[PDB]
Amino acid sequence: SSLPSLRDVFANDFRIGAAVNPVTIEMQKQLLIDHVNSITAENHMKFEHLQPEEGKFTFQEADRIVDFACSHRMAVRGHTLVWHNQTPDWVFQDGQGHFVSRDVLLERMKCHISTVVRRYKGKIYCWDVINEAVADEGNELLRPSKWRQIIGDDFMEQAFLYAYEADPDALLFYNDYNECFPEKREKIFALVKSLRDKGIPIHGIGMQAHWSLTRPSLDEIRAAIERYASLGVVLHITGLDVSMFEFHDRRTDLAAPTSEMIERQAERYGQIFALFKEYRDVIQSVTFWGIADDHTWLDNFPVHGRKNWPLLFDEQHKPKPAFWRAVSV
Ligand SMILES: O[C@@H]1[C@@H](O)[C@H](O[C@@H]2CO[C@@H](O[C@@H]3CO[C@@H](O[C@@H]4CO[C@@H](O[C@@H]5CO[C@@H](O[C@@H]6CO[C@H](F)[C@H](O)[C@H]6O)[C@H](O)[C@H]5O)[C@H](O)[C@H]4O)[C@H](O)[C@H]3O)[C@H](O)[C@H]2O)OC[C@H]1O
Repeated sequence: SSLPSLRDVFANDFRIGAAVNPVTIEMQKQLLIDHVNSITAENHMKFEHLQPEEGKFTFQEADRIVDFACSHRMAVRGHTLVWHNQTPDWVFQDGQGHFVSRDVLLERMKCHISTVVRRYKGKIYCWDVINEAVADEGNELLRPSKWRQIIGDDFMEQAFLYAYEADPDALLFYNDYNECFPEKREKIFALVKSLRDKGIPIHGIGMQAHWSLTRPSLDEIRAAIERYASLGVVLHITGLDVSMFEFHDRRTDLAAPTSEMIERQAERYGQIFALFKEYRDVIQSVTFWGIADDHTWLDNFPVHGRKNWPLLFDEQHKPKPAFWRAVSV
């Protein structure tokens, strides 16, 4: 009540978002209403939750998310159309269980993108069209995937063009994680630059920002922002969280964060939002992958069955020390 509202604090800088589903919308309703002006579906706008079988569209959960957002004047980011994960097997198969033609996968991709994007036209202002296509390791530019396998390397071009035709007023994003590690950063840059150079309607890069207390460094975040902004795209931070564990830290028996963890996280969040505010001219939206520590996918990834404390509010929805540093930049 005397607490500052995130969206108001950053009114002149960027929207503040949260990834939700119908359960967490209920469980965290007041936090969302008090703090965010933007909503993303954590799972219920992915392919498997929209077209689980060919011709069977299940919009019910996505609809509730959108209805919530509209009834509280929140923008909506659509997530996500084309991705190597959470896409049912039928998409790539024929009756015989073999892989489909390039042309058949294109028709399925187009049908899906047109049905989904047209339904929410005028309520969803941007879409993560392509998710995580760039390789996370090695020196190949692109990760392997059945989309890429079957269609070829121009599947991303096609997807953006399909999405643009379905709603040409939407901002279309390439979305990815580890976006600030230099070698991956240069792949993302090179990929997006190539698409823009062919006139493909890609308007933005989504920086997932699934970050740790240490990685990436502030200098790596700054360099990535400037590298991407130089392409003329808009930047969204799309899944911000700050894990208490580094990647190598697979501990399962921490029942609570240490006070050192909590303190360093507050500092880390303060520094990060200072950096975001500095680049307010190119960052238009900052979405957390959740909103309070009672729900986070980091509880079970990358270690199943533990607990993480990655967000600005604790499990009782009370502001953490990271909250105070974040709003005071
Ligand atoms: O049934 C369960 C589901 O309910 C649940 O579904 C959902 C899964 O998706 C979640 O939303 C996702 C989360 O964010 C994005 O996907 C993530 C992106 O982060 C990746 O993790 C990175 C892996 O790589 C690490 O880097 C190391 C560096 O060291 C080496 F060089 C290695 O080469 C690298 O591996 C990074 O540190 C990690 O962050 C994940 O692989 C990827 O999945 C999506 O945009 C977004 O949709 C939902 O929240 C969650 O509910 O989970 C699945 C199922 O069990």
